[PDB]
Amino acid sequence: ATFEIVNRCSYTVWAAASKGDAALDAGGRQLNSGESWTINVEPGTNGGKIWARTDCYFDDSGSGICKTGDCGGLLRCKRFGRPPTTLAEFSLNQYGKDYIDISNIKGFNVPMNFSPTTRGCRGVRCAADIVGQCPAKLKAPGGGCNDACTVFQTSEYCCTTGKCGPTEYSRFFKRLCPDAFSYVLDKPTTVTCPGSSNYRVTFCPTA
Repeated sequence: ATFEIVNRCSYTVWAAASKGDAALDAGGRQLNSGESWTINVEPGTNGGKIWARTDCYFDDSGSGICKTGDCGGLLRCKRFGRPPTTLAEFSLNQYGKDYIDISNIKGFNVPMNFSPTTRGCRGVRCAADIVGQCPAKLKAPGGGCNDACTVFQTSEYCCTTGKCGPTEYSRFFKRLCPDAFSYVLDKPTTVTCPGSSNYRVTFCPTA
C-alpha cells in the first residue's frame, strides 16, 4: 500500500513509521511545513504505526533526541516512540481487508487526519486542541498530553487485567476526539477498508 504523509502544520515535524520491530520504508524523515513524504508498506503488514515527533535534534549520523515520540534517539525509527504520541495505526490485507484507526491511548502531540485515497471507506480525524485543554496532571513538559497509563501506571488506566472501564482521563480524550481510541477497551473506532487501499496521513489538517 502507499501512504502519503503530509505536514500541514506551521512547524517542522519529524515523521516516523514503524511496525515495532522494524522501520517501514525509511522509518523517519524531517517534514517542514507543507512537505510530503510518500512511503510504500508491504502488503500483509500487521500493527504498523505512523506518528509525528516534535522538537528534535539529530547529528550528521541520524542520532539525537525528540521531545515527543522519540524512538530511542534515531532519525529512522525501528521501534515505537515515547508518549505522548497521537497514533495512526493500521493492519493491511488481513483476509481481504485493511483496518485503520487513530489512537490516543499513548497520548496526544499533534493533530491528525488519516484518510483513504481509494474508494470504499471513510477516514478518521482527531483535530481538537488537546494540548491546550490537557489536564495539568497529564501535561508533558516536553509538549503534548500524556495518557493516564504512562503517568500513573495503574491496572485500571493500563488495562492490565484486560478488564478496565472508561475513566475521567479517557473521557477527556474521547470528548475532544470521539473518532480516536481513548482507552484499550474503547468501543472500536476502527474503519475497515478494501484490502490494498492507499492512504494519506495529514498532520494539522485544519491549521
